[PDB]
Amino acid sequence: SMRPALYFCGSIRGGREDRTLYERIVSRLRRFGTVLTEHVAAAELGARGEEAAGGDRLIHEQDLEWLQQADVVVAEVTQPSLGVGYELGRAVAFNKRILCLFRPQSGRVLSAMIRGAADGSRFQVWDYEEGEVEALLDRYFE
Amino acid sequence: SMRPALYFCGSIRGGREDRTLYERIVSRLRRFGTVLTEHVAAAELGARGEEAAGGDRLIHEQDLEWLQQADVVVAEVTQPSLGVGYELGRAVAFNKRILCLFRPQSGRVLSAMIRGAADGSRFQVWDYEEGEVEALLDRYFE
Ligand SMILES: Nc1ncnc2c(CN3C[C@H](COP(=O)(O)O)[C@@H](O)C3)c[nH]c12
Ligand SMILES: Nc1ncnc2c(CN3C[C@H](COP(=O)(O)O)[C@@H](O)C3)c[nH]c12
Repeated sequence: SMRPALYFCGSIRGGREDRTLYERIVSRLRRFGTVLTEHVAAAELGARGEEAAGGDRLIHEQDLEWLQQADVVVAEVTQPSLGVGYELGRAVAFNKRILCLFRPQSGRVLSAMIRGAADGSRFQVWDYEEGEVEALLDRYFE
Repeated sequence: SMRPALYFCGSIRGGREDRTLYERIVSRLRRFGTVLTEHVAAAELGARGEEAAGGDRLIHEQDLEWLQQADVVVAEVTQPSLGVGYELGRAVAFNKRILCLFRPQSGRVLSAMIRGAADGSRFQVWDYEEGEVEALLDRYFE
């Protein structure tokens, strides 16, 4: 590809509390590649609306196509989410380069299944504070 | 094996709101096989305590051994959880028999990545109300 393919994960039906931060992360990711999930992140129809359209199977299948295309999977894992975890599980089995970003100031303890999936190279989990997200992404993609 | 191996998924670090229901589900699952995750579900040390022991990598690796042994993976997916989603993602890639149980009375809309993973046979997602969980499990394992 002429540009790296990037897949961004962040809670949607798990809760939209961090939606604005995800947009900030995706904006910085665009400096480093094409973000395949960019335009379906907002879920403008609402969860009930998407369910009512009967589109969840297409959401699963299309997102799994993008996940396999991805050169890097980037996940913000502060807000617990079934879909984010599922994307990470599929991505590990696809042997993907994976970066998870977690905010300790949330007061949560991150899932042991995500923290313990890390090997410090191909699956990396970084703690961070919100103000330094651009600097960390620059470091990861340099 | 002389008994089926069962792997039960339910939120822990995502939140313990449904812990009592999980115990009820696991008690009924014991009628149908060995529940490999039974005795580590309570997390008595606490999330901070387990993290402080440095045990998250062992939690990941040991649970992945049980997940591959499992004849059936049963997940209660009402409470959003990274670990539950991750277990389901790994289980799909292992081509596991999977049953997810979701309570619409939660007022949540279930993750499209879980609802849309279903194919109605090997990956099944059932809506239910809490009082009928034993009857549904009897039906699934009959
Ligand atoms: N408009 C939309 N509606 C539902 N799902 C998606 C997705 C797929 N994944 C879900 C995951 C959060 O998972 P969850 O929804 O369980 O919190 C995110 O990383 C992206 C993209 N756009 C979507
Ligand atoms: N004592 C313990 N501490 C941490 N993890 C585990 C597990 C492994 N999975 C995690 C998943 C919830 O995931 P999450 O913690 O992200 O909500 C559950 O289905 C079981 C068993 N015992 C544990």
